[PDB]
Amino acid sequence: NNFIVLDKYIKAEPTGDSYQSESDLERELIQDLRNQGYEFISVKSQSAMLANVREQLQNLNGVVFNDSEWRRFTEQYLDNPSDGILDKTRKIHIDYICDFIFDDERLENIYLIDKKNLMRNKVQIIQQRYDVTILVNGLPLVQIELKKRGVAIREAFNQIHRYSKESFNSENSLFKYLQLFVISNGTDTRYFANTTKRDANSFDFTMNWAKSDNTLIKDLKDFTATCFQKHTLLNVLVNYSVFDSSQTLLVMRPYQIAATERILWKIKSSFTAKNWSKPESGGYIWHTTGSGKTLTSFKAARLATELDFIDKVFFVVDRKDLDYQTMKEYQRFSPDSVNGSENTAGLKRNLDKDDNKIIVTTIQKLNNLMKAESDLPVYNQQVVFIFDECHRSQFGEAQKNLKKKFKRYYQFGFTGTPIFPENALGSETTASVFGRELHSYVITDAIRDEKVLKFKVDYNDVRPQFKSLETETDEKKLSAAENQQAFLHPMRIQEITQYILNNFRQKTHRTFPGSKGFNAMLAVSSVDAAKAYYATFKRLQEEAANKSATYKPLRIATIFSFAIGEISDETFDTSAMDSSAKEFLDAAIREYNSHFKTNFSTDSNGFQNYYRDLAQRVKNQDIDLLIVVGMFLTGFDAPTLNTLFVDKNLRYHGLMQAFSRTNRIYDATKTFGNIVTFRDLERSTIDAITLFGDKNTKNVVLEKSYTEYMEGFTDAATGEAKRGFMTVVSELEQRFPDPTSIESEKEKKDFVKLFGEYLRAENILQNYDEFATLKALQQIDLSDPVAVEKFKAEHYVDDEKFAELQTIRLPADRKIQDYRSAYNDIRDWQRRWDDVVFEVDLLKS
Ligand SMILES: Nc1ncnc2c1ncn2[C@@H]1O[C@H](COP(=O)(O)OP(=O)(O)OP(=O)(O)O)[C@@H](O)[C@H]1O
Ligand SMILES: [Mg+2]
Repeated sequence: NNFIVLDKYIKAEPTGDSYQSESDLERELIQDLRNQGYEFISVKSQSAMLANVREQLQNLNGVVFNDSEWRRFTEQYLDNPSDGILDKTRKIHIDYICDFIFDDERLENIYLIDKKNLMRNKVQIIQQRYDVTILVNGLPLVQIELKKRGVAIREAFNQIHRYSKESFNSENSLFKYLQLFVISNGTDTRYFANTTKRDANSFDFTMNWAKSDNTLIKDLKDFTATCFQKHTLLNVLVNYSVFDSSQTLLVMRPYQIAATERILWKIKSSFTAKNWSKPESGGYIWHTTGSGKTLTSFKAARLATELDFIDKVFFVVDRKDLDYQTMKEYQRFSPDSVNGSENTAGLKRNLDKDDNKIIVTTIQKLNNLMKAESDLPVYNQQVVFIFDECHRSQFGEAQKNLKKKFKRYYQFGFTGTPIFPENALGSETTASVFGRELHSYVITDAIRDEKVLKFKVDYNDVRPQFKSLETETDEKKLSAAENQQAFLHPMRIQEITQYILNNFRQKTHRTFPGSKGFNAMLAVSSVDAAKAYYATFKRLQEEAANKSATYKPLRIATIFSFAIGEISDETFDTSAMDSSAKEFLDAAIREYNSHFKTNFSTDSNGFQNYYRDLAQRVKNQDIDLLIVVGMFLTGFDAPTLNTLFVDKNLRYHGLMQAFSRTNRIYDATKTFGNIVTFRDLERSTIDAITLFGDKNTKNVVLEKSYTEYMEGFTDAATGEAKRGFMTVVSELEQRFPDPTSIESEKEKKDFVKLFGEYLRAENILQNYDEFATLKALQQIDLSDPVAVEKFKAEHYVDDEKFAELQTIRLPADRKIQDYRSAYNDIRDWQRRWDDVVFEVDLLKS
């Protein structure tokens, strides 16, 4: 099998020589790479480098340039001056073959890399800031930054990589070819992709290499022995990196790679055994929701097409999970054939295509196809299925005619929430359908690796009158409760909507003006609910428009089309909807059109276009709040969406998938996803988490209490003590009255450590309603208690709670700015102590 993500790996042993300075780490890095087959050469210039490339490409392609021809190949294809990192990257991954016309007029195909036979490519290393650069056919595709042992790797990542887009001179030109960065202090080694567009991911996207059980490989020697094994490295560079329709480069994380290669080997081995068309031919990957199932599964599909014996590879997704970006991606492969309709024509067309393998479609369309068409030639062909998270509504019938009509097949599935006998619900189980579990990356592991955010979950109890309904467990009483007499009661909706309007900005980190921040979804129970909330938001927002011309409204959109508490599949056919809803939808689409200057109508085509454009605008924050029923709750990917407002009954897999809309990692600003619920989901939340996990999993997944973060607590998984906000406040007032107290070195560093804690803690506490109330109390009184009474009604606080809140002592507003200016004055001096990490992202706001 030759897997590059190891099942077992025996930890290496230190040479006893000094491992402290960058010189040490570099010495042994070069030594190790050299032992693993990387030739150390000396390149002191862009010219020496170019000459080396000439040798390697000539060697590789079996050809010889003259100086003229070579100058031309350099100026046009290889080192073209107009090209940036993006262009170089497209040349590495998409078009690596230059069709070159020699001076004698013949055509040769000049390869940058041999992707069929990987080990033919020449790998070698040069050195420098301490850096070791890994050259593939002379081209610098990898770079290793080395810092000393006591250096905080995050600050070192802050340093370059966000400090900013450092120019590219004429002599460093070839280094625009860099695909992959690896940074290490020897204790910890993290790798990550080179950013093309001028965006530049945060530290949260960096990752340690790992084994198939997802246990980390942290230290440079072991990282080297594994990731930098030439076979491993080249595979990461060539096969397990992705360059997509957004022109963004992504390196796959270890778990994604392991799952993928295990799928591929499963296909190969089952084929040579003639073991096709059985559950033992395929498998399922259990990758926790939001860990990249879609990236990975489609990458596996594209890779499974590279098997000589496979005629067709189906990549099928649930039309429910389609969004603007993912549709854009699939357009390049199966044009106009991936959407929310039932039509099979596009599928039939892609199916008959000379020189093609990949067939991207929806489980709906696949189902309809296999229903209606029994004579297809693809049926007797050698076929692979990759099912990305379409396990339910149309899946049963789909599987039925699958096993019926497909004679030679290997079928696989990805899910974050598997089907177990417990939650079976009429559907065959995941294990039953796909057979063995080939790999897993489970939520606790994902949280541990910080590749998925945790949740903060609270039932908002402001509503004594409606609380009986909001806590109701019986299934039949909830169905009956949809009406203006109970759940859709005007006062309930008014009060809730008022809450969302009041606390939107606080939740989304939009509070501080001159800060970008996040946005939200509201997920509701029914079409009428959506209709009511959209109605009520518009009214309440036009009311406060009169109260003030300093009132800045939120942009609100909605989308719904004709539907336990599981999530119902909505059709994309808006002809099914009753006249009331279609009237309301049309109106909102008209408002939407006039606002965004779009032309969308409500016929299925116009609605589909509405769906696409909506997704893009919610993703980029042109929409502040998306009110929804069953849409964009399962596969929608929006790293800037941090808060989900919930008036709905969500259970089990539906629960997780809905909440997981906020689970995407972004930077130190977005600490966890915010879930705010106007029905009580506590027991359902815990049920759901425990379903995929154990009794303890909920302690990892759910964020801690307000009191804990104020007074401190002890993290169970780490074992570490996380000091509370008031102990930080206390220690700031005590140890650093300031600015006089700044002075000596140690008293500076200690202040940076402490104020780091401060900024993190306060940022975390923004999301707590208690803390919002506490901070809002800091303006208020002296004279007219019109605001004092206004403060009580808005934050739902009585005279009892109000009494002690006076006593809680926070630092003066001026003192926070003294602290902040001091923090900057230190960090800047530092740019002109290895232990420390400044919070730049938290600072910037
Ligand atoms: N290796 C990677 N490097 C950088 N970013 C990644 C990587 N893998 C995934 N992501 C990002 O994480 C986000 C979520 O990925 P994706 O939607 O593919 O996950 P998912 O498991 O399908 O989520 P869901 O369970 O909600 O459908 C995407 O924006 C994706 O770009
Ligand atoms: Mg997905």
